[PDB]
This record gives sequence, C-alpha cells and structure tokens, in this order.
Amino acid sequence: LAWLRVRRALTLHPAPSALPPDSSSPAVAPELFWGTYRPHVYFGMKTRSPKPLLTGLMWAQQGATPGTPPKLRHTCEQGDGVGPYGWEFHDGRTFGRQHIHDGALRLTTEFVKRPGGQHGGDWSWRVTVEPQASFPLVSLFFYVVTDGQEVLLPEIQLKSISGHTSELGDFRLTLLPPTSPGDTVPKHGSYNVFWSSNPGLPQLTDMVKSRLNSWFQHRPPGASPDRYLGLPGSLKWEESGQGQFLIQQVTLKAPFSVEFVFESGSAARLVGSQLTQALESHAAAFKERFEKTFQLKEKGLSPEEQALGQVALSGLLGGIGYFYGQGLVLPDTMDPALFPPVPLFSGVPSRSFFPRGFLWDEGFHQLVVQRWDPHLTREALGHWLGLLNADGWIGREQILGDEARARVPPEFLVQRAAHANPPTLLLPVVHMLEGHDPDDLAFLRKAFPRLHAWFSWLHQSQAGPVPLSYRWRGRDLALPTLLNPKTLPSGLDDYPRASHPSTAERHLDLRCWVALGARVLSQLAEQLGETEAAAELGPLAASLEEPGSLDELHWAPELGVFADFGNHTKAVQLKSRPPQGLVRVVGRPPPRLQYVDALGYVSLFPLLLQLLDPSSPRLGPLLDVLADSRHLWSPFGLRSLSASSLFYKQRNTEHDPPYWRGAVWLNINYLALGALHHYGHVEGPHKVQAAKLYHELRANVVRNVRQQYQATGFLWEQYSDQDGRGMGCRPFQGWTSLVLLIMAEEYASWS
Ligand SMILES: *[C@@H]1O[C@H](CO)[C@@H](O[C@@H]2O[C@H](CO)[C@@H](O)[C@H](O)[C@H]2NC(C)=O)[C@H](O)[C@H]1NC(C)=O
Ligand SMILES: COCCCCCCCCCN1C[C@H](O)[C@@H](O)[C@H](O)[C@H]1CO
Repeated sequence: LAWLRVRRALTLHPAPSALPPDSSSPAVAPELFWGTYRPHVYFGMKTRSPKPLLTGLMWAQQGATPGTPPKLRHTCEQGDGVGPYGWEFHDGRTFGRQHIHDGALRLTTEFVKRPGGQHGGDWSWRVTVEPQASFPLVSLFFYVVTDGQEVLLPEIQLKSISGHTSELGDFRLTLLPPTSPGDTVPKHGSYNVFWSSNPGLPQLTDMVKSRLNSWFQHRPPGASPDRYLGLPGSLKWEESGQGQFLIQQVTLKAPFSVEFVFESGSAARLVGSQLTQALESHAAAFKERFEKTFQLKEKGLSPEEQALGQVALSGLLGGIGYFYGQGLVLPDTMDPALFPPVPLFSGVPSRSFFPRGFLWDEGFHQLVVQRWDPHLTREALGHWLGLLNADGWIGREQILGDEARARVPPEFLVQRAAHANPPTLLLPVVHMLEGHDPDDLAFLRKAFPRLHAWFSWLHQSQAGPVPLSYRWRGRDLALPTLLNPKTLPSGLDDYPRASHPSTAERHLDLRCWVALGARVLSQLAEQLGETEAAAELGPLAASLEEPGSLDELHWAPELGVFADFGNHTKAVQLKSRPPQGLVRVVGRPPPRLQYVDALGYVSLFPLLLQLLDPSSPRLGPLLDVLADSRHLWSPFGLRSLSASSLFYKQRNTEHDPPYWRGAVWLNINYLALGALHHYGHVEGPHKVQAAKLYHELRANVVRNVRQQYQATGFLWEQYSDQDGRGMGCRPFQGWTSLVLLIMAEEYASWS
C-alpha cells in the first residue's frame, strides 16, 4: 500500500545494467583490477572488489621533541602540516609519479603496473626520501590488509610475504633492501614489524601510533648510531575472523629509495634498473600522448601552461576511487533505512575529503577524463547509473564503506529520496554522441533506459506550481539563525533565493537543466531509434526552448535579468540579541510574492546552457551584466554573485561563511566560456561582443589558476574575486581540472 512505495524507494532499478555482468573481475577488466583507488590515503593500492586486498604507506620523521611523539603520516588531512603534494604524472592505468613536501623532507612515490596472468597482473612501488634543498632520520611503513578468513605466510629476517585469495589466487609481497637514489648499491636499514588482526581501515593510524612505544638503535657501518621509536624488533603474531594487518617498518638516514613489489602467481623482474627504465618509458609515452590529445604546444600555450595542464589531468586521474557498501536513505513522505550494497568507480572532488562520490561534480570530472580515456568514462557512468532506485533517484552524495563514513553520526550521512542534483552526467553524453565511436554507441544503447528513468524522475519529482515551472525540493527549514535558507540540492549551497520559502517558488537554474536534459536525451533517442522516447522528449525540449514561456516564468523587467520567484523581502539582517546570539531580523517592507534580486550565476543560466537564440532580445542584457565590473566581471574570472549585492561576502550564520556569494568557481566559468565560444562563432547581432568577452575571460581565468599554482603548488576549490588567491579546500581535482579544457578550447556542443 504505502509500505510498497517505501520498499520501491529502497530497491535497485529493474532495468538492464549499463555495465557487463561481472565488469570489475580481472577476467573481464584485467588492466583496471589494481589501482590507486583509495584517494584519501597519500599512497596506497586496492582491488576493484567487495572483499579487497589493500596496501598502503605511512611515514614519520625521527628526532622529534619529547613528551610529544613523532607525527605519523597516512591520510590526506588538510591541517596536518604536510604540503604541497600531488600527482605530476598518472595515466589512470599503468603508472604514476607523485611528490610530497613535508617540512624538512621531500618524498617521491612512484608506481608501474605490469600485466600478465589471470588475476590482474603485477605492480612495483619506489619511495624516495630526500632532504629539502641535512641528513634526517626517517621511518617508512609498508602494510597489507587481508579480508575475513585470509591469512599471510611470512618468510623469515623478513624476506617476503605470500598469500592466497579467491580473486587474486597465489601472490607474493616483497620489501627490497634500500639503496641511495639513482643507484642499485644496497644501504643498511633497521627493521621493525607488527602483525595481528585487522582493526578496521579508519583505525590503522591509531593502532600504529599505539605500538610505536619502544626505543631502538640504528647502527649503519662507518657512522655514529642513532636512536629511534619503533614497532617490535622481531616477528610475532599478536592475538576473530576480520582479516589480517601486517606492517613493516624501515629506518635510515635520507637520501634513500626503497622498493615494494607485488608478484602474481599466474603471471610467473620489475626492480632496480628495469623499474627505472619502465618509469622513463612511461613518462615519455605520456608526454607524447598528452600533446596528441590536447595539442597545447601546437595551440601556442607556454611551457608553464603545458605543465599546469599535465598536473590538472594527473591529479584528476590520481583521485579516481573504488567504493563498496550500503548508503543511508530517507524515503519521501520517518526513520533512516539502508540502501542495497553497491559498487562505485568514480572521481572525487578533493583528496582532502572523506572518500565520497558527488553526483553533479562527476559530470564535470568526466568531461576531462573522456578526452584522455573513453573506457574510464564508460566505467564511471555505468557505475553511477547502477545506483538508481526503482523511482529513478540517485543520492547526490555517495558514502560507501567504513573510511567514507569516517566516524560521522548517521543523522548527517542520510540522503533524502525527495532531493535532486544537477544532471551534469548528461554533458559527457553529448561528446560521446558527437564522436560516433562504436564502443560509445554500444554503451549508450544499453544505458538509455537508465538515463531516461533518471531524467524522467527529475522533471516529475521537482515539478513547480505552474506548467513548465520547476522548484528544487529541500531548501532549509526556516530557522531564526539562518539569514537566507540554503538550497543544498542545487549545488550552489548559499546562493540567495526567496527569503520565505514556499510551494509558490519558481527556480530558474532547475528549469534550464530540465530543458538541456530533454534536448540531450531527445537527440540520443533519435540516434538510437527509440521511437516512443523521442516522441515524448522532442516536444518537451521544444516547449522548454520556446522564449514566450521562459519570459512569462522568469523574465524580471524591474531587474533587467532572468530571476527566481518567491515570497521575498530584501529587509532581512543578522543581528546579535542577548541571550539568543546572532539571529535573523525581518524588517519592513514585509515579504510578498515577486522576483528575487540576486544577480549572479543563477541569472545567467539561459546563456550558460546555450538556450537563448542568437537573436534573442534577452541575450544582449545578460552579456552586459556578465561584462560589468560592478557586477560579475572580476580580474580573475566571473563572480558567483554581484559585488553590488546586499548578500556579497555575507555569512549565512555565525558558523557559515559566504560560499557562492562572490567567489570565482571554475565549473561555472567553464560553462560561461563554452557559451561565449558558441555565441562568438554563430551568426547573430551579438557575435562580435561574445567573441571578444570569450578571449578576455579565457586569459584571466588561465593566468590566475597558473599563478596560484606557482605560488602554492595547488589547484583550489575557489578563487578570491579581489586578489585571485586560492581559497577553500585543496587539492581540488575536482572540477578545477577543467582549466585543461579551457587551455585546449575543448567545449562540448549540444546544437
Ligand atoms: C509570505 O511570508 C510571510 C511571513 O512568514 C507570511 O505571513 C504569515 O502568514 C501566516 C498565514 O497567514 C500567518 O500565520 C503568520 O502570522 C504570517 N507571518 C507574518 C510575520 O506576517 C505570508 O503568508 C507569506 N505569503 C505568501 C503568499 O506565502
Ligand atoms: C573531511 O571530509 C569531508 C567530506 C564531506 C564533505 C561534504 C560537503 C561537501 C562540500 C563540497 N562541495 C560544495 C559545493 O557547493 C557543491 O556544489 C559540491 O557538489 C560539493 C562537493 O564538491
């Protein structure tokens, strides 16, 4: 009855899978079985499996202040003192090179994957420790974590570790003796080791910290000895069927390099000189492929801009993760419920975040990935489409497994089945259609019922008060602490909308996403021969493209822009009231139904998504507000909100700083650049002005992102509209990677 609808919200969609039957098994995808699929860990690997084999690195500098134990490094915590760091090279498949700056130390973490056998092949790591341009004493830790009943067989001094799993068969792990960098001659190292049952992945750091409780002596030949904190000096199992954890510690004076090798039984050497040769061959092949794909040198980009592009791509491919588990869901009508267990293969917005998937970020990530490797995009889109419930909903934030949950109470992990997110997954679909590649076409043929179910859910679940209008569900519940209720499902969290939320609201950005989605899917339906779907999608796209209805619903003549509508008053302020603290004060005039004055990214949506005809009477006015220094035009790109707005740089609460209230964001700037490139290249009365603004905006965005990367070593979440400085989270790779597509002038066109 009502309980049948609840189970529907918590059931996987019955349509055919967009991915082959056992898509992640090494029999089907051998090249992708192993990888750097744990983005929140500085350096580690895992298999694309629900019961994976995990590896990782930890490090600590010895000679630290007493009473105060050394800082142990393992996960990418934004305030741990490490930085800058990031991938210089990573092709998302065979190799990678990363640099980590940590106080007096510089670390180089490199890997090469070698195919062979029936279980996903082999891999080798090289970790180089050098002093910052001092011979500091350093401990490196190399661990392995098994699943359930799987056991490890050591080879004692600790030479190697052998194992067996259903998915990997027989395998061997070897920690080779250290050498000096660029040489094969062995150097003396001190060894410690810990071995017991796996305490859980978010508990590895604390378990190691707890067992670094006894002093030892590093005794190299021809040198004075050094004291260090370590794990037990000899191998002894410590006393539940939750898998095993074995961590090996190596300590000596920098500079040195140490190799950690994985060898598959079925594949039966990638070490020293052969590993050095493999690394150089991979780096050269990467550079050749990068120029052919993006043609930056041919397009006249500087060597510095070329280096920026290379890092933009490497950081994005380096942040691709594999997740498995049950998410928390709140059905629309109630208590939270578990969703069925599912896998997810996806890019992440920041390595500094708990390892999670974000729905509208992924559409932007895949625009970059598809240009480099179309197969990776098919894998990622196929996995996101596997998350649909029987109604066509996908949770906007995917928190799957223990590390992703990261000790946050379940109350803050729950995804609401009533709430949406922009359908940016359709943007890489436009490019796949344009290229007419047979593999992309065969994938889209299989994926069509899922893409259609998901789109249909969006315009039906978010229907507005009148025909052809839409309203984002999930605006914050009006509280005395909130200046303006946020719209978290829209992606632009604190962009100002109506002061007093109600069911009479009409949202401009959402209407525009629906118009684009209907157009993209009608084009796909026509290409595939989906007659009945095309007969529905075609007329819906035309009804939403139409200028009369858009004008009636969103054109605000008193504002000279397109706007959101609702019960609103500009007379709202945050004021301190003892004993209350800082609270919102509604003054005069009282709220009434009208268009909302909030000139910014939302105002531009018919232009950004290329919905206006080149001869539209509304195109000129939008171009003028975009170009105006008093509004959106800053020397570093387009502002999220007008500098003349009463909400400009305004905090929403005592604990909530401005977010989409002035700062420059690279995803929306990329869409504006695609739109200006479009209007500047088609015939029309504003072609000249659009072509000019395109060149000026491109120059400003590229320059600032390049300069901030030079000054900080990072690509940031957002940029200051006043001085261009990187702000928010970092590394943000992440849609800030779109800077590569801006430099290459690669924009997907849906006309
Ligand atoms: C716009 O918002 C105002 C402010 O909340 C609404 O006024 C409230 O209306 C309800 C229902 O009549 C009353 O119980 C409250 O006392 C009113 N509050 C105040 C402070 O006047 C108003 O109804 C809303 N208008 C529309 C069209 O939704
Ligand atoms: C310590 O790790 C914390 C991990 C979880 C953070 C959860 C909050 C996500 C904030 C980041 N970000 C806010 C933007 O306004 C959205 O448009 C965007 O989709 C989203 C994801 O990039």
